[PDB]
Amino acid sequence: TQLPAGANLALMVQKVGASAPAIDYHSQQMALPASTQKVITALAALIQLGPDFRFTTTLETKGNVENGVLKGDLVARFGADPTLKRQDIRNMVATLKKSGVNQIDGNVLIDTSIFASHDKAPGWPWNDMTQCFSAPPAAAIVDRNCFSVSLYSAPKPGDMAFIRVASYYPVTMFSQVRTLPRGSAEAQYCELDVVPGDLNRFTLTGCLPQRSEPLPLAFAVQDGASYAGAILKYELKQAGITWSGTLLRQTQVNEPGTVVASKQSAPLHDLLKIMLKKSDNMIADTVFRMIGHARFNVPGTWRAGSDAVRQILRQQAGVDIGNTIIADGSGLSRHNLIAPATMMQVLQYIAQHDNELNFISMLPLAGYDGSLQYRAGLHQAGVDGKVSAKTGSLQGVYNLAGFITTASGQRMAFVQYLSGYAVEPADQRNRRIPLVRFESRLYKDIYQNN
Ligand SMILES: *C(=O)[C@@H](NC(=O)[C@H](N)c1ccccc1)[C@@H]1N[C@@H](C(=O)O)C(C)(C)S1
Repeated sequence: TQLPAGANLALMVQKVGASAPAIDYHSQQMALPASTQKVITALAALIQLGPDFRFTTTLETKGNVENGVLKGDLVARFGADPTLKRQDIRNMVATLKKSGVNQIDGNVLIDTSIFASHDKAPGWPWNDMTQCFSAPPAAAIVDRNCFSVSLYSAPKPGDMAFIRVASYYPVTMFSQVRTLPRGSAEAQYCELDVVPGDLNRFTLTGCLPQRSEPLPLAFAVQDGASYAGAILKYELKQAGITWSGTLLRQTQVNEPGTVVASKQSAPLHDLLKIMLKKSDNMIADTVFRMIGHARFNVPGTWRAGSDAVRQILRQQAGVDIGNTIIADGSGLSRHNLIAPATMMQVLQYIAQHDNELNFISMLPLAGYDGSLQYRAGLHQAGVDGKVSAKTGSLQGVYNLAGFITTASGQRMAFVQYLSGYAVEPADQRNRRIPLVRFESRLYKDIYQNN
C-alpha cells in the first residue's frame, strides 16, 4: 500500500476462471486506463474483423481509357492503413502506368469516405496533437503521418534560427524563432513552440539558445488527406502521368470504380501484435474506427467505434461494461474511464478463449519483449517470463493489465491502475524507488503466495 503521497491505486488479482479475487483493493473504482485500453481494442477487433482482416488502399478508375487517356477521374481510395508508405503510393502509380494510363482527362480524387467526422477522439489534449505519438489517425496515412525537421540556431544572435526539411515531405515550414546569446535573460521563460496551420503549414516560434548542433524535431501531420494527395501528385508527375483537373477530396460514400492498383496491410493479428507489444497508438486508433465502420456499415467515427466496442463486448464476450466510458482505441483520451473489475472481466474472457484467440502470446512478456523487456519491479520480483501484460504509461501513471503464472503454476489475471505518482518539481526526473519496491514486493507476493 505504501506508495508516495497522494497516489491513487485500484488493484484486482484473480485466478483464471475463479469467481472470487485473491487481491481486491478499490477494484470497483473507475480510473484512467491509458494504453491498457488497447487490450479491449484488440479483443473487439479480433471478434469483429477477425485475425485475417487487412487494411486496403486502391487506385481506381471511373471512366473509359482511350489511347492511354482516362476519360474521367482517378480515385485514390484510402483505408486507414497505419502501415502505408510513400513507396506503396509510388508502386501503385507504377501499376497504374503499366495498365496503359498516361493521362487523366479528369480530376484526381483523394477518397477518405471510409471514415467521417474529426480524425481526433474526444478528450485528447490539444497540446500533444503535433507530437507523433498523437498524430491524428486519419483515413489517409503515409509513413505514419510523421515527419522530421532540423532546427539550426543562427550564427549571429538576434537572427532567425532556420529549418531544414527533406524536400519530399509536402509540408510548409516557417521559422519565427529568435536565436539567443549565451546567458540571455530570455532563456528561462521564452518557450520554443510549434504552431500548426492549414494545409500542413507549421510555424516555429519563440526562442532557441545557441547550439553547435541542430535540434532534431519530429511532428505530426494534421491534414493527412492533403499530405497523401501531394505525395500522390508528386508520384504521378514522376511516372509521367499528366492530368487536366485538380486534386479534390472525396468524403461521401460512393460506388467503387475499377481497381487498377492496390495495397493490403499485413494481417490484423500481426498488426494487433505490434500494437500490444509496442503500444502503437496509431494501430489502436485506426482499428478502433474500423470496428465501428464494419459493425454498423457507416463511415467510421469515434462514436460508432465506442458504440460498437460496447456492443461487441456485451454480445459476443458477455461483458457488460456498464458506466465505463470508452472514447478511443489507444487510451490517449482523458475521457476513458474503467474499473479494474470491468477490465478483469475482459481479461477473464481472453484467458478462457485464449486457444481460439491466440491473444496472450501478443502481450509483452516480462524480460523478453515489447514494453516489459526490462521493467525493474517485475525483474526484481523474479517474475521475468511469468508475466504477459499490457502497460498504460504517461506522467505519473503506471498501469498494468494482464496475466501472471505463479510459483504453483496457477495463472492469475490482474489489473493495476496506479496514477498520481506525481512528484514535486525538485524530484520530477527521479520518480522510481517506491514504484519498483512496490511492484517488486507485489508481484513477488502474488508469485510466491499463489
Ligand atoms: C499508452 O499509454 C501510450 N502512452 C502515451 O501515448 C503517452 N501519452 C506517452 C507517454 C510517454 C511518451 C509519449 C507518450 C503508449 N505507451 C507509451 C509507452 O509504452 O511508453 C508509448 C510512448 C509507446 S505511447
